[PDB]
Amino acid sequence: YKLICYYTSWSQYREGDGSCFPDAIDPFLCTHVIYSFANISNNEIDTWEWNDVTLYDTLNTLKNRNPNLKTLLSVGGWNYGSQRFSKIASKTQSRRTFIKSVPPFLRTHGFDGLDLAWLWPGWRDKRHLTTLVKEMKAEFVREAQAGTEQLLLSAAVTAGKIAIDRGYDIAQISRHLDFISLLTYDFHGAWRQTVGHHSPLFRGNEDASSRFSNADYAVSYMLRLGAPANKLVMGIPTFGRSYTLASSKTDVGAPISGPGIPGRFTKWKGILAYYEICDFLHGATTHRFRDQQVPYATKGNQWVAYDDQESVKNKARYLKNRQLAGAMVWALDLDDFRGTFCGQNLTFPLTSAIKDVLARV
Ligand SMILES: *[C@@H]1O[C@H](CO)[C@@H](O[C@@H]2O[C@H](CO)[C@@H](O[C@H]3O[C@H](CO[C@H]4O[C@H](CO)[C@@H](O)[C@H](O)[C@@H]4O)[C@@H](O)[C@H](O[C@H]4O[C@H](CO)[C@@H](O)[C@H](O)[C@@H]4O)[C@@H]3O)[C@H](O)[C@H]2NC(C)=O)[C@H](O)[C@H]1NC(C)=O
Repeated sequence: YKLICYYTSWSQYREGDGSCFPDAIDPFLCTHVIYSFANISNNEIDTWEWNDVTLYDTLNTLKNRNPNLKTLLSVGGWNYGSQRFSKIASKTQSRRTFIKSVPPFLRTHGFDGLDLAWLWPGWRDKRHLTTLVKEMKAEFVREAQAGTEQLLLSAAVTAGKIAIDRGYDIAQISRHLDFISLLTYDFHGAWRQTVGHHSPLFRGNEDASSRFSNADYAVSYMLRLGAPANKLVMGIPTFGRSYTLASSKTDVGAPISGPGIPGRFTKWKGILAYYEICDFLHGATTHRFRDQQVPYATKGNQWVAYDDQESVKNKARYLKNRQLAGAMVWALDLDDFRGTFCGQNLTFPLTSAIKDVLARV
């Protein structure tokens, strides 16, 4: 059972206790930790932040304490243009230059593999992603002839049905990747002028135009498209999404005015860390969608959709019974990593809760 965990660069800037460094990570917690995000420059992989070299270094020391722990570097991200990626992939003289630069960069900084986070390929891009993945794995295989352990190659693949069909040749790229992580936590957002959950586990016989909007369907679809179970990994969020209510309506369907106010530490409209959520929960109204099996809370004119220990453990049994490769967690820095905000004295409450399910029968 794999446990892929993401650590984000920009989390170091958060003030006070918000501050997170590779330091805070417990070496036995996950199986793979992925540094997010690298940058591309002069058609070559390159760092992003100024002090990345230092952080790459800090993160890869964890391996001193745990030899079986593998790390990967992710290229892409949202704040990276899909356009830019699209440009390097369609012109063979740019693609090859990009591909050739990776083994060397990873080896230098002590990474065990590369994670492709192209968000998102357009209908014109599908053919070029397959090529990138194909040639990139070919290069990794050729490099192993030098007597070193073959690099891993993974991909972050979005979970909305329409998104998938547009730009991913699932059957094709699955034979080349080592694992695929399904972003099963972006099923709703402020862009829909109503209140709703972004990571429901099941459909819930309530509404029926978006039956493709839940983890369960996404997983089944991917399996039908040809991805082997032993390579699929399900995404579990550690954050929640917030919304400013536009009325006094709190139930399903309720009207929205826009995203929620920023968190004291994460400072971002519409997002909240689990540890910020734990604070918000005090004097908040406790609610839970029984059909879909995820919780939401509301206080004043704020409405928050999030995941707690019970829902996360529930998602974990699901991937187990369906026999998937494992779980992916976005992101370690949004969990209560110090273990002092969510009552119980436990660091990484959410991620450990997952591990507990994955670690038993
Ligand atoms: C991730 O990598 C990205 C890709 O490199 C980084 O993007 C860089 O962004 C900067 C600022 O946003 C851009 O800025 C430069 O603006 C002009 C743009 O013209 C150029 O880019 C062409 C791309 O190939 C080159 O062919 C040209 O030579 C030219 O550089 C630059 O020219 C400016 O500076 C330089 O200009 C001349 C070049 O002859 C020199 O004489 C100067 O002394 C100076 O060196 C700016 O640097 C840039 O487009 C862009 N990409 C590149 C190739 O660097 C991005 O910053 C990074 N992300 C983060 C946040 O780290």
